[PDB]
Amino acid sequence: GYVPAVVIGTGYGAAVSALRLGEAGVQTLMLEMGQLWNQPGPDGNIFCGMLNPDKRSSWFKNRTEAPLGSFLWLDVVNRNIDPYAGVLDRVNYDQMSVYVGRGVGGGSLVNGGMAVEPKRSYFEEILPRVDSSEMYDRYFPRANSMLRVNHIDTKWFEDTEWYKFARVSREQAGKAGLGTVFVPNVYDFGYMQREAAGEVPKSALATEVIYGNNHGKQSLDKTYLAAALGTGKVTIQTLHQVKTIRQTKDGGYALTVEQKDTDGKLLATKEISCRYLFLGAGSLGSTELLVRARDTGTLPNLNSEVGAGWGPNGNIMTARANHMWNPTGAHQSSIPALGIDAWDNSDSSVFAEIAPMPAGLETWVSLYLAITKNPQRGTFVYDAATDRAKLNWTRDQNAPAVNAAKALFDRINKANGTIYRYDLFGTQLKAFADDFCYHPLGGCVLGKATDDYGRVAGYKNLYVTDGSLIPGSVGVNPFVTITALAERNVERIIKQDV
Ligand SMILES: Cc1cc2nc3c(=O)[nH]c(=O)nc-3n(C[C@H](O)[C@H](O)[C@H](O)COP(=O)(O)OP(=O)(O)OC[C@H]3O[C@@H](n4cnc5c(N)ncnc54)[C@H](O)[C@@H]3O)c2cc1C
Repeated sequence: GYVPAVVIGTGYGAAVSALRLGEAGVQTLMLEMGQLWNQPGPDGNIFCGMLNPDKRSSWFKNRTEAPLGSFLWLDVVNRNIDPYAGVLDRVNYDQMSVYVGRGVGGGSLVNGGMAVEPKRSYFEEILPRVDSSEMYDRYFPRANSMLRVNHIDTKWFEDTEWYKFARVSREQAGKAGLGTVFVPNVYDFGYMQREAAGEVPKSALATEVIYGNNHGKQSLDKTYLAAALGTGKVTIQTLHQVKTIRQTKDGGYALTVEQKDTDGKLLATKEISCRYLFLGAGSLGSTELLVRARDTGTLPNLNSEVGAGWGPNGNIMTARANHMWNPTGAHQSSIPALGIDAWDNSDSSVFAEIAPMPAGLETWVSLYLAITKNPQRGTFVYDAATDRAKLNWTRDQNAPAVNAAKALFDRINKANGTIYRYDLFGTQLKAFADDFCYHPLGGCVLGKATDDYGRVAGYKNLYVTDGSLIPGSVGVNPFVTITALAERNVERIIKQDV
């Protein structure tokens, strides 16, 4: 049937969009391919933890996997599973694996909560057509407030055993002249204090994060989505995957949608039409829908920039072996609190998250997720034989990112007399993981594939709202930028078009 506005997905862009449409009085349907995560599972919990993965962990796989960095300790808990509509999807392309959330809330379900604004000078470099003053004065602060961003208590941080691993890295970086910064989060740090005291059920302190948090983490279902549902104007349909998009003869849109059950069985194929169509299926999901629509002839007026400009936010993982006298602790919070900020907009920039190790025993390992400035981009191309978008990206395109990361961590190794670990990421002796992405960005870049407010070129009433808009890099963990850009864009769209 017909609904005035449809939003595809329930991630950050989509959640912003639906809230503001509902507040404006526009009846809005959200379609989400994954589940609503609100039913206790066989252990009485909604989500599985990292030490007890089960079918809830994974989107349609037949075996659980250890989180990157932790194979040596966590492979022992892996098991065969039934393919199921689980929360974390590892999407494998030829030379890149991308990790995305699937469910009501999208990646907010599975992310580490780190809520960081990009440096203004870099924002200006990457999106020169956007007025940066309005972003920093108005839309970033709106995003932070709505997301429920909060700050750790620094006294507690200094004292607690749960953050020893971060203190050890801050000291080691300090020896090399590098500074650290506290990073705000959407996990409730007050709640975390109470976990540590044994006062409330543990989540961050019970090795939960990448398959969801049973407590503590203010994912989008608690914030934007709850507010959107509260307008009375927004409905969410789950286990509904949009496959195709076409323009009806009179300028509306019609979608073909598959309804599945949690075992992946096709129940129904539906057609939904609308006046206003907002894509929030993420960098991979929105880009695939649009490249399919262009190359199969259902949206023939899309431009040649659709599919282009993809980058993995310079994501590289590395690890250092500590001296025996510098243990990182058997108890490590799952929510990072500190980063190393060596980002000066030069080619050697790095912002590195100090990541926890989920092993629950002393490993002496310090793990980092580095964000680098690497100009290489990939392209999504449509494969008509398999009806999938394929990412044209090769491992050598990450060389600049590896070199930048290596230069930084070599400085820290030299100052402290430590070495890398080479055995954390599988078979090869490899100190730098260069074939994964947690922060996919691009494919439908703002100002190139769309206008400067995400209106897709060639079409009216067709909008993209999500990480596909960002040109491959933001220099920090990206969800606050996505959220703020969506706030900026939807405000304009609703005032001018709706
Ligand atoms: C392990 C991990 C850790 C991370 N940590 C951080 C962090 O601490 N801070 C940070 O800033 N970022 C982090 N990220 C990245 C962050 O989660 C993403 O950048 C963000 O979620 C992107 O938002 P989005 O709105 O573009 O899309 P997504 O959040 O990816 O949401 C898209 C949604 O659309 C649905 N969908 C897709 N295709 C279709 C379709 N055809 N039909 C219907 N529904 C569809 C999806 O199932 C999903 O729910 C992390 C990501 C991962 C995986």
